Amino acid sequence: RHLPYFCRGQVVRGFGRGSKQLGIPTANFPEQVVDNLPADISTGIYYGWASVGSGDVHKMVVSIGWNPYYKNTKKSMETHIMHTFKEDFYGEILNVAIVGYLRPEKNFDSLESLISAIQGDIEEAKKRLELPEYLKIKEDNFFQVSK
Ligand SMILES: Cc1cc2nc3c(=O)[nH]c(=O)nc-3n(C[C@H](O)[C@H](O)[C@H](O)CO)c2cc1C
Ligand SMILES: Nc1ncnc2c1ncn2[C@@H]1O[C@H](COP(=O)(O)OP(=O)(O)O)[C@@H](O)[C@H]1O
Ligand SMILES: [Mg+2]
Repeated sequence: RHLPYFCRGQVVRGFGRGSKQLGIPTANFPEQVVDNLPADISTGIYYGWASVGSGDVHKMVVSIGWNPYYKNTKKSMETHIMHTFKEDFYGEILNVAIVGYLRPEKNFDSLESLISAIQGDIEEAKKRLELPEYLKIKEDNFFQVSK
């Protein structure tokens, strides 16, 4: 319904152990950004395009989940960009276009299944983003203003 969804936010640290440990870093935004997501952007795994500051636009996946830790009933969002960065980018602005949905969140019985699933999401996202309908969003003025 509300795809593509465009948003921008400062990259901020998260809690627990960071998914850098898995070789799959996931960037967070301030809760203000997540809170302004339309209700119809259900939890689950999405894909799209991202850039950092005035950088180039790269493929990405986003996980939207429920936040256990805040009162009311808040969501969480984290983005893994399919690009090798040479340094962290905490405090920079991450620009995202969420363009498609992959699947609901799932319960996994092991880290082995979870990691395999995440890697599979990343591979499927790379393929879907080649479709001309999604490939063009890479060139949206949304991103062209950020350079
Ligand atoms: C693309 C992607 C898909 C994910 N899918 C799930 C999932 O289906 N179930 C889950 O419990 N966690 C999922 N996660 C959460 C992942 O376990 C999380 O990144 C770290 O555990 C904490 O940042 C996913 C993360 C990413 C980046
Ligand atoms: N490909 C990438 N995608 C997302 N973040 C990246 C990427 N490469 C480097 N990073 C850095 O990794 C950080 C996320 O690492 P992570 O271990 O998930 O910790 P946290 O969620 O606590 O910030 C981002 O804020 C960013 O600085
Ligand atoms: Mg993270």
